[PDB]
Amino acid sequence: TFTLPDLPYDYGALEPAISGEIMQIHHQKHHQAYVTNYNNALEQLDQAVNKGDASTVVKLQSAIKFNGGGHVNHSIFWKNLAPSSEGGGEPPKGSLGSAIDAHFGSLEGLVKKMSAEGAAVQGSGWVWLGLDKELKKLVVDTTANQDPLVTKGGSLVPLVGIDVWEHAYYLQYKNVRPEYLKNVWKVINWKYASEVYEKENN
Amino acid sequence: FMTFTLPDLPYDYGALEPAISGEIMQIHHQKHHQAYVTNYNNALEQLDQAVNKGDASTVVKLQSAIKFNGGGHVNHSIFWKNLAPSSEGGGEPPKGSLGSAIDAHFGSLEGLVKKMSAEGAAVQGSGWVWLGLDKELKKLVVDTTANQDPLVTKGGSLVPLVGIDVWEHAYYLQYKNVRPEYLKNVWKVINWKYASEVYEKEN
Amino acid sequence: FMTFTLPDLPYDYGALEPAISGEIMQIHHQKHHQAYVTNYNNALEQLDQAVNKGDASTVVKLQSAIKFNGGGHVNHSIFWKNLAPSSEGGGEPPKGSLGSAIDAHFGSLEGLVKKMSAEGAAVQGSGWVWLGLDKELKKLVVDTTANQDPLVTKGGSLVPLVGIDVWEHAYYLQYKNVRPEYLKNVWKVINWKYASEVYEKE
Amino acid sequence: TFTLPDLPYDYGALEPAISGEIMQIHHQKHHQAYVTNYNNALEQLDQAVNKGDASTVVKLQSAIKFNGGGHVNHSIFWKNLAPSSEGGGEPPKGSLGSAIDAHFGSLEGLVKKMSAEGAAVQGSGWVWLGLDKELKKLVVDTTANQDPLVTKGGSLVPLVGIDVWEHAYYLQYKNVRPEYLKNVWKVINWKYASEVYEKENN
Ligand SMILES: [Mn+2]
Ligand SMILES: [Mn+2]
Ligand SMILES: [Mn+2]
Ligand SMILES: [Mn+2]
Repeated sequence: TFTLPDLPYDYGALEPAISGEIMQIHHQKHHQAYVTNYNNALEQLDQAVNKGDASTVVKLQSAIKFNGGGHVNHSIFWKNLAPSSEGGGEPPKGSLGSAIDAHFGSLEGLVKKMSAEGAAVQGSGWVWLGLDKELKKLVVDTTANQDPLVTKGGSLVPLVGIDVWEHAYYLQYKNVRPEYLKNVWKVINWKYASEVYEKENN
Repeated sequence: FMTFTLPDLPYDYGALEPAISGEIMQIHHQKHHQAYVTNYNNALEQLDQAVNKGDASTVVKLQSAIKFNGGGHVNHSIFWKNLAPSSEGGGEPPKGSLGSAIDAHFGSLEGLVKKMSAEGAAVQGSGWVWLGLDKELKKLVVDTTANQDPLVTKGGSLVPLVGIDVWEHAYYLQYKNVRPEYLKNVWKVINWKYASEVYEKEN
Repeated sequence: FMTFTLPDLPYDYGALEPAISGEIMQIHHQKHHQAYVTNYNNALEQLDQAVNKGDASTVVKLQSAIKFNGGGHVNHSIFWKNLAPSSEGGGEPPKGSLGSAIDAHFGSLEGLVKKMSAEGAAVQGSGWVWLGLDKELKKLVVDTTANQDPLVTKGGSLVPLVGIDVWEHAYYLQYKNVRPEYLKNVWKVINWKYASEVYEKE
Repeated sequence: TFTLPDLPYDYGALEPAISGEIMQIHHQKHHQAYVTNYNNALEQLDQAVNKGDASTVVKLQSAIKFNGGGHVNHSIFWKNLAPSSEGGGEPPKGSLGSAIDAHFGSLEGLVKKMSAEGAAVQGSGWVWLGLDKELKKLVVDTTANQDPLVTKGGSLVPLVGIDVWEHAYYLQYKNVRPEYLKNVWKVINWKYASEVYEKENN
């Protein structure tokens, strides 16, 4: 079974970019539920898999992907954020900084691309910076709902995720998702992104 | 072609309280629906252009924006009409043929309510739960759609009778993460008179 | 966990002629269904490993292959059983309660046949058309699924009674592009006896 | 309205890679149907758009995308194929050849990648070599059913498509889609791809 991980900073530490009220609900309620529902779906899967019940194994895939994906994505999300005073918003250095310049022209090129993609997500979803381990390239992509980046390709590793579910910004920014996407860059932990990039693992 | 406009609500913004806050009604109408309306108009202008120029690729590329914003407009226009203040019939059970049909298909009104609540609660991400009429069989269905897909994308002979918006902007300011509490209270302001009338004429 | 095997057909490869050629039954069974079974078994081995190692990302990455090959196995196992040679009851109308429910829900057996045929003809790409039982409401439904998604992915309380495969490999060698002709003839060998039993037993 | 385009070679000219029988049905029946139904859907679309019928405009989106996409994808397909004796299968020269080496290591790299993606398509679809006009990069991607590559990104332009619908190989290769995908490369028209790349239009 899985447990809700602690945040590496206080709930209020990403303000003003993200309010403490959102961080608290987002962590303790939304992420907590994915964890608990993933644990439950896993218990059922284990039974079905052991019993040779193919139909129930397939039936369980919706719940497994959604809550397991939910757990994966938010565990990553919390780690690719950091307070402005602790490195949040500081541009990536080294190879990732370079690779980003090579693939997107500049950090602002990437920020614009990911901001555009995030604003255009229909309904609930995520925008990602990823590393394609196969082709050795950085990619930008979105996933729907709680689908994790690896569902877009087995060789992809997420470096940065930005949650564009309404629960990620609505208490603070209401309908204005572009303002949320404008500000979130202030607390993006590019150090985290760099380490994942350097190791090719989260 | 025709441009579309934001329809007026049939009641004041605060009229659905306490079930749905006036703050939610106002933003939902003036910001979310309006954006679907305006982005639908813009998509139509490009579509009209692409169709006239014989640009098949752009016609098809535009289907995403057309379905999302056209869908958004359809769905919210219905949503506003299938809500009503409690003092004007909101939350009063359906009478006549729809009431009969509901008892026939779902056992009872509460059976239907249980079903739609369960379905709405289980919607992953953004979407809608619907009570619909299949015009072919003259039968009732409950179904969900993702994002702003309207019920007609699940079958061309379907007519939506009642929609419940389960996008987070439909409830988050008031109920936060607790969608089931929203789904518990939304039934107080469901306009079953609208659903009955739609059922009766089948559109 | 359990391994799965290709089930035997309840009749000879050629027994469904003229509606479905033996060449199709053979390749469809020995090659297509067999691949789903084997790829389902391989995905389960990786799933079991991932689940045991606490690897959420791999469990979720594997859901595509699990649903596709697991669904493929489920769907084809049902499909073989809801066909029968005309001389063994294939094409004979449902009796008992199902016949009644069909009359109640669709007007007549032909109302139903027209509906499933229209739905099958209209399937974009690969998929299935179903007569299903909603166990909660004790009601009949007609629905389609894409690729190898089983009916149970449309609602956990659904039980498939009759499936018609409208993947091109179910008909192409015999009917080529004319899927409606396939859908005209397949009704000669629909095993409504299986459907009744399932209906009666849920 | 649209009309069925002539092929740039005889039905049998792509043998042995693709049989003349497939080419003939694929062109005259499958593509013809997409053209005719697109024409019908556009007429209905035109009425609904003129009448201000939002609900019907959206209902027609499924038919517009499938049949419109079908016309687009197959119109391209015919042009990015050519007889081996007339330039089919000759590696791309000039900028596209360079770009392929830059992005995929080698033409064989690209071929392996696209073949792998094609084999893994679940149900009906396409594998594409595309040009991202925004990022100025080559990409490989798949689409489902008749979705054209532009539904994956508004700035994408397809250079090469390979149809992996079963009707594209089944009469000849039956279930062995990997053998179809192995041979199709002998008749890929890389000169067409180059022209598109050089001008950024089909
Ligand atoms: Mn979230
Ligand atoms: Mn809404
Ligand atoms: Mn099959
Ligand atoms: Mn084709």
